[PDB]
Amino acid sequence: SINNGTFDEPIVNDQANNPDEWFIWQAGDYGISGARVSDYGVRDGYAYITIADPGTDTWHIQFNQWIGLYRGKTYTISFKAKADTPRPINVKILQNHDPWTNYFAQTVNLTADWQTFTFTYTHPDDADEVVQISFELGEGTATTIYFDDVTVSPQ
Ligand SMILES: OC[C@H]1O[C@@H](O[C@@H]2[C@@H](O)[C@H](O[C@@H]3[C@@H](O)[C@H](O[C@@H]4[C@@H](O)[C@H](O[C@@H]5[C@@H](O)[C@H](O[C@@H]6[C@@H](O)[C@H](O)O[C@H](CO)[C@H]6O)O[C@H](CO)[C@H]5O)O[C@H](CO)[C@H]4O)O[C@H](CO)[C@H]3O)O[C@H](CO)[C@H]2O)[C@H](O)[C@@H](O)[C@@H]1O
Ligand SMILES: [Ca+2]
Repeated sequence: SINNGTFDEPIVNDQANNPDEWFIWQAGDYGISGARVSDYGVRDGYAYITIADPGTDTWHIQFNQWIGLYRGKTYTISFKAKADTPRPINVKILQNHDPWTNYFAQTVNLTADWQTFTFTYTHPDDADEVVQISFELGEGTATTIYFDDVTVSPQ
């Protein structure tokens, strides 16, 4: 399941050695675009991520964690989110390697007020057993985005 979904502990950000804890990937680090996060952290029980350059596609900035799920089983995906200026983000369940098949994908419009978003999800019979949750923060307005109470739980 999700580790540090309440944000009582710092964001680890070590994709190479601990991808099962929260990490950020940015396209600017890979010669793909200018996509860059200037600051991130936790305070008062929530996560914040400050975008300096959003890149040119939604996946150019990702806030992700690997998770194990059972084939054929139904889950609930839930999270709280907001942003200093109104804009969209995506939420996905996808493979953690090429070809990055998206098993679940939705877009949500954020405002300056905290709101909650909750979706049912059935893991496909032939999906990989280890996948990742991904919040895609690229393309849209450069601003600060906030998260809290992220869960992926059996129905
Ligand atoms: O070593 C060579 C190379 O390495 C670079 O470094 C590595 C870097 O690539 C890797 O980044 C991961 C990142 O890619 C991943 O983002 C994925 C994103 O790739 C994915 O893109 C999809 C496309 O895959 C899909 O394209 C295909 C299409 O073009 C083709 O014609 O048809 C196919 C159909 O059969 C179709 O699949 O196309 C869509 C466009 O609609 C793209 O969206 O999209 C998903 C989201 O859906 C996104 O997650 O994110 C990972 C983290 O989750 C990144 O890790 O990262 C490694 C280390 O982290 C690097 O090693 C260098 O930059 C280059 O210089 C080198 O040459
Ligand atoms: Ca919290």
